[PDB]
Amino acid sequence: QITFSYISINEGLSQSTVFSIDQDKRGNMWFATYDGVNKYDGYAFTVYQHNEDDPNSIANDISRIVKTDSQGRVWIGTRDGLSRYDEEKDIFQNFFYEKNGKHLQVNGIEEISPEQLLISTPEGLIMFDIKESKFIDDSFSTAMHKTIASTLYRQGDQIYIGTSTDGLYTYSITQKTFEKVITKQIQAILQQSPTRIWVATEGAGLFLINPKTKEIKNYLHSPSNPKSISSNYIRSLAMDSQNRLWIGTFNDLNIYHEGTDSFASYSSNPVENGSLSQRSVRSIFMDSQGGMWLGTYFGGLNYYHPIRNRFKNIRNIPYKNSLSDNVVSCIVEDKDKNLWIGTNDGGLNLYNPITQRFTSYTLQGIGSNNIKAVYVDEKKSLVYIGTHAGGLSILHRNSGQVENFNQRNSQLVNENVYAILPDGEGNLWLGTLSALVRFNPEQRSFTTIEKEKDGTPVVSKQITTLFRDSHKRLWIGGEEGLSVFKQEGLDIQKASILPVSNVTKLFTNCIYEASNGIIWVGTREGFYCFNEKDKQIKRYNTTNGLPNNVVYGILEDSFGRLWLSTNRGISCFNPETEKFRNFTESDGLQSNQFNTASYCRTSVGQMYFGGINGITTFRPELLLDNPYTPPVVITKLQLFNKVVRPDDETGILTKNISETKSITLKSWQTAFSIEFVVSNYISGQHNTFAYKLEGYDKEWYYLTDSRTVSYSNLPQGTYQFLVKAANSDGKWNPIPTALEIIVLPIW
Amino acid sequence: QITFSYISINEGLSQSTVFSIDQDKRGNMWFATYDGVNKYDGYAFTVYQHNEDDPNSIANDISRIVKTDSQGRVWIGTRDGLSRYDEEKDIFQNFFYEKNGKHLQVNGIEEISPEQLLISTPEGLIMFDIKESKFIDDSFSTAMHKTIASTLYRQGDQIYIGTSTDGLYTYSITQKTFEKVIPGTKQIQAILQQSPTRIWVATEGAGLFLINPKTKEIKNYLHSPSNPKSISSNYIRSLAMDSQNRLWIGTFNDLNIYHEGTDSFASYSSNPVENGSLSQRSVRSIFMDSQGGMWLGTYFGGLNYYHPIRNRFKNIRNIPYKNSLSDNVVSCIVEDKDKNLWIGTNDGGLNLYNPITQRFTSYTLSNNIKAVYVDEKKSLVYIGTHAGGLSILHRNSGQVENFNQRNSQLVNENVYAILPDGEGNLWLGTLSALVRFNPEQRSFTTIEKEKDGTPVVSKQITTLFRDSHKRLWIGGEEGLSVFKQEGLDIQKASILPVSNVTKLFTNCIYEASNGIIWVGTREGFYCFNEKDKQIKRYNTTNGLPNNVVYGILEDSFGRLWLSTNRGISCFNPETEKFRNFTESDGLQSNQFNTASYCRTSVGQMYFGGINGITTFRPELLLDNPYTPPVVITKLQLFNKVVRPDDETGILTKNISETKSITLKSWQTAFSIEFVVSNYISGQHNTFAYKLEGYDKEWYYLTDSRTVSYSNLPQGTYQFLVKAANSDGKWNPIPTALEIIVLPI
Repeated sequence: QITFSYISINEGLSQSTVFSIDQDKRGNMWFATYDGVNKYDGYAFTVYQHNEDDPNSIANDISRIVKTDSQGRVWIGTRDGLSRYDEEKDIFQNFFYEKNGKHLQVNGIEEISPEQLLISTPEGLIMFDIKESKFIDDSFSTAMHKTIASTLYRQGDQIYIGTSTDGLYTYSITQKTFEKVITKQIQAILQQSPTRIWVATEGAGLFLINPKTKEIKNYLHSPSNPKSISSNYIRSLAMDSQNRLWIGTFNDLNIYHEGTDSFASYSSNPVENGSLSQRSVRSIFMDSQGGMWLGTYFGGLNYYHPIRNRFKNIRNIPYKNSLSDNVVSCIVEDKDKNLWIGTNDGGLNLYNPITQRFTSYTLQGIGSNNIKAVYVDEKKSLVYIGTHAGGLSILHRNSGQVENFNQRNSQLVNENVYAILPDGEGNLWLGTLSALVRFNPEQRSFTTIEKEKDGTPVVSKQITTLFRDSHKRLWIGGEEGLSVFKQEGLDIQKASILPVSNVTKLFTNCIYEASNGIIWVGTREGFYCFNEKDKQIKRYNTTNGLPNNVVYGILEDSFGRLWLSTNRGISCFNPETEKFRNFTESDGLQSNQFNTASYCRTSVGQMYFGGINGITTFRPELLLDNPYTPPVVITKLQLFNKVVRPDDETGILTKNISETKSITLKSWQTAFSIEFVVSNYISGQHNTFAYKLEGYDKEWYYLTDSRTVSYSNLPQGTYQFLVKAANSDGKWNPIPTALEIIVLPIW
Repeated sequence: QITFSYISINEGLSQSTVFSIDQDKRGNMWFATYDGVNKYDGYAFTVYQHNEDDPNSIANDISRIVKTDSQGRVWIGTRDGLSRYDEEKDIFQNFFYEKNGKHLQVNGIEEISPEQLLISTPEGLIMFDIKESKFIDDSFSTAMHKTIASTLYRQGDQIYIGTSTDGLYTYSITQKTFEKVIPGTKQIQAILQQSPTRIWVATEGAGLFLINPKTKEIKNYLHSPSNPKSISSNYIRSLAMDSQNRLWIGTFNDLNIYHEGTDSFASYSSNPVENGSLSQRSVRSIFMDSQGGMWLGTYFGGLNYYHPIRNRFKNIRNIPYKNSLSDNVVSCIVEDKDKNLWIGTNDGGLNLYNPITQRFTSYTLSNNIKAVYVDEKKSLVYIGTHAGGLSILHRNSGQVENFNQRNSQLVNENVYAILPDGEGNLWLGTLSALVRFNPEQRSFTTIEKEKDGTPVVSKQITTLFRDSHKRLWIGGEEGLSVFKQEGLDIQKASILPVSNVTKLFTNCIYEASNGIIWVGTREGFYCFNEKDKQIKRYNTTNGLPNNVVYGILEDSFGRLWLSTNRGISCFNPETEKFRNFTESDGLQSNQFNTASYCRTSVGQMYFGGINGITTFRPELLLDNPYTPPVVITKLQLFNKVVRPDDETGILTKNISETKSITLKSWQTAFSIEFVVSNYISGQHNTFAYKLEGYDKEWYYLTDSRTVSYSNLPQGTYQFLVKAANSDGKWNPIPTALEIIVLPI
């Protein structure tokens, strides 16, 4: 159930290789790449590169490791040494360790104490005393000092030290002992519990140690077994927020499953959307929200969060067993809990949701590939298929053979069958584009219905939809409107049970009878309910909160809420409060554009809605909203359209705007602008900002497409610029970020 | 040479089906969809939809035609009739035609005269009097009036009229003669005149017809399953000429472009695995904009967009299960003496591109190729890999020799560079040493000392280069050295002055045609003039887009082309002008790759990166010549949008049409949004603006399009704004809005 969004070169990442990931106290992500150190806030990258002129720039562009210490300070190991990010002045301090006239590279950083770091270089281990900004190389024992460490990892009073050739070691921070814990290079170390430490090796697979018993288990690759790890070359490990171990290999991501003692694989396939961007996973990190970030070598970052996977999409996968075409029409569940899915170009798909197996039925053979209706005759093991420009096909499910009926080999008046409903007497009603037709399977005959029982002509309208209500009445809908009929034997007879209303003439897409007996009709001009008790009708459209007036399908969840598909996503409607909660493509839907007849609710409550880009599925009742509402950070101040920097000529900032509580503007400093941001990775860039310059603005104002506000020629006084943010599920951070602005008088 | 950009739901298009495309005099594109009329200005969509509460809203969301007339007024045909976009009041007027109780649909619109439209409905042809705002159904001949038109196309005095069953008619506006042009039956979907002796007619099932109405003779092009150079389908929905006199043909299953001479059709198809292919099989509409940009509207895939200038850079990438580069992460590219390209990759092995057959073929072999050298005499390709040693591909047999630490004398199995020594052997640049490989003896000799006895320190080697004086240049992580060869011995040539560039991490070396040597590093690049022993350094502070310079090629004009981590730069060493290009201009990516550059002997350039190879001839590159005027799209006051004839009293006409506004004393805080509609450059434009009479100077914007002003002094001002295209060309005539700020 695991799919990824992508953050890489096109989104602003400096270079495609991410060696190491961490996060600071403001929620920014930090990415150590092979060309610059990247700071990322969910909207924009700040790339830190070396400049021979600026000694305050990062020492080298080749970064190897980023580490946040326990006080939220960000440290970088580069080719040239150790760098501290100065969040106050938004620059770097660079520190250098010379041995034999060369500056050593810093491959690792761990916290010995709050003001002491453990540093690893290619030529040994040393210490950085932070209070003094100095390297100390004589503090550890000879054996420890000389150790070439490939990875470093702290748990409590211990720091585990992986070597390249000499196995695993532990240093007690308190006791200062250095002892071998238990030949191939140790790439990553993780403690999951006090009875389980995980060790990832360069070619010897994944090890699990119990440091209490001192007993070990090794998991190696087996090609004969598809639930073993993907490779013995394992580079990174991280726990997620649901107690699952994520294993980054040279070839695939592996997630360890506790129950079976087995492994799930996840692979890079360029053609498969939401798959890993690249097969080789170099870095894995869990952010403060529980989002997982997987760094590859040539494919940037891949992001995952379970909340972002509450809507699951089923789509074509070229050259794999998958949905045959992404433009989907009807979806009908059979008695075996399989799904029969119509497509516009791909034929009929049979889908086993447990197995994930697809089968298709297509032309040359069902006689068209553009499917509009499906009815499953369960007694006779037949599937009846209605197509556009093709007619009626009968799939015999045992043999696989298909009977085709059209205008050239049968008495069927119109080959455009959009609806199929059994009539109750052993026959089927076909909704065609020019008539209602009875198909008798015993006689293989087609009969067009021209008269009612009383001889009232049925005017040749186009039938898009047929529906059978609990009272056994036939609802015939199309573009020309809606009409309801009673059946007297093989005749039909108008049932005058609707009032006189304009809703009878509306373009009609779908009809649905709710559990409480209410009938709901989807149209191009919103949707409406009809209660037969009082014959009252109430219509709802975009002015009532529906996101778009084209309603293709209506399904009902277990709370009696209606779920509606439209040209702008899916809406959840509560008929009792008459409130809407709307979702869009940015929330995970297949597209904003959904499609005709493309809706199904399984016997068990799973909901399926199809569109132009495949099918979205979810369980309405299990849906969760993003609970995270992080603070807004102010990211940029400008005076007269020039960026304002700490300690520059304006005299306005002595710190980065992000760390600033108050700015004072002199009389001539009259026009300025403020850029802000929120770092909510579950929501991405779909947050809503509210702002108000208290003392000037008369009310709050909203922003969704921009993150910048400009003011000009404010009168003298103190103002407080305030800004909050709502996540993509409309939940507000209730506590605003504030920046005081003192506008000085002339005198 | 044809690929598309996409404009659909994700970009703001209301619904995926575009029936009809047009453009107004402001440069906005218009699109009739199956749910809303759509106006698009290059940066944002305005969607116009039906509101039963607003009678100034469009009459129906189901729209079918959009037509801009001779005076730039936009008309819409919808399910409920004819609508006019009122550009002055930013609203719609809706008009209706009743027959037998139903309101009739408008399927076609055409201009008879500046105030008279030809309207086509399912039940016949009628006229719309623009002056009177009224339909006139009694002014055509019966024959014309009762005709069911499927398409309408004006050329000069004539309005051609395709029918559903009865062929192509022609109506003369002066004569008022309606007569059959040529005496199929299948419906005529589109008409198009290429010359006065060439009318093209698309049909629903009878294929494509070419008529010569002066000789009254026809030719029928049909679909042949055997011949792929025949027309792609017999169901043709849309026709349009581009600016290079080519006919574009929209069918049910593909785009076809007629090739005049060869009398045949190149097909372009929808392939989800292929970057830049048509978004969807069925092309329903085609329209050329005033720039020559071609817009293709599909049924389920929105719009596809093409302009030759947006294909000035060609991208060679892997296509699954079609013949192509086998892997997108590319390393070195090398031309051989038969003009083939050998292309190393990270995972996909060694690719051979044979520009004679235009085919790729690939060879498997640790897999990551860092160096390639071709010995034409013996038909061998020598391959150096990270981790895998030296391999030899024997071309005659397909057999591959491998030399590594287990089966050979090779010290270091990391071979990053290969170059002949001039004596029959190869130099190998490896991560620890310079090694000589002797193919006859299959021996590897580490070179650890000079003829002097002086140690050769050179380590972590990335690149070997032979200059025109036959000297060997050795570059790597630790720096750069130069050596003179004396038989089998090497000897240091102290020709470089005392400089920190000696110790730079070095990527490439190239000797320009004028003999100056150019070196690419990780701290920019530099040149070396040996005459003067002078070195000049350049980096980002001088205009270089990024400091990692992977490779340097030279065009016919002596300009250098540099590949980096942020695109490619054209650098003129005479003036020191950098001209930079990025992914947004069509490049494979901003990130290019090590060793991965090659200029063919005919002048073609190739640069490789993480997403394929970008190729182009500098000499045939063209810049965007179009610099449209900026249009002012939105005036806001206290963050509420002002509209024509509202409570504020500021605007009687759309802000787009307004030459002057007047602000009263309490109306003190307002903002101005603008746009430029330059479809070649997309959203990569630069705005310059100045409120003349208030602003200290001109200000520039590249990521926003709005300016705010507040508490301006009593007075009269001119807000001026102009725009530059992606390629830096400015419109010199700014757009002006007068603002009069009243006193208290």
